[PDB]
Amino acid sequence: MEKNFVISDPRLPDNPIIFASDSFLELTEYSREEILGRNCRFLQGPETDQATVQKIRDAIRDQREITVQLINYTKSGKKFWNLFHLQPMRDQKGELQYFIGVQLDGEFIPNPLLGL
Ligand SMILES: Cc1cc2nc3c(=O)[nH]c(=O)nc-3n(C[C@H](O)[C@H](O)[C@H](O)COP(=O)(O)O)c2cc1C
Repeated sequence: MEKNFVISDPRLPDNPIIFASDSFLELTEYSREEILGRNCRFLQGPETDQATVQKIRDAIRDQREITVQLINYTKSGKKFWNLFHLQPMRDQKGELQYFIGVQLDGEFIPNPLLGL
């Protein structure tokens, strides 16, 4: 199955990417060496809704799952809608270990309705 996802380590500064799937690199047009060690906010750009970004920030803080749809950008500046799902991962002791983020490319929710 095709699967776009990245894994970050929130126990390192600014929650860097430590793994990115091959399909994620295909979707975003970045190479792995460009991405490792970066926060995934590099996919955002001028048309990204800051109110939606704030929902993600809150979800990270509370370590809760969240799904939002937002505009992201490829390396070449192509805009794509991203139905983005964030999932905390905990170790056996219940301590946060990783976050996984999964991206689905498509305008699933029409933008006029998303605007509401
Ligand atoms: C594992 C993971 C994957 C993420 N994937 C995306 C993504 O695909 N697109 C996106 O716009 N933001 C993504 N983010 C969110 C940004 O990295 C960042 O958390 C968000 O912009 C809010 O934090 P900031 O206000 O410090 O930028 C992801 C975050 C994590 C932890």
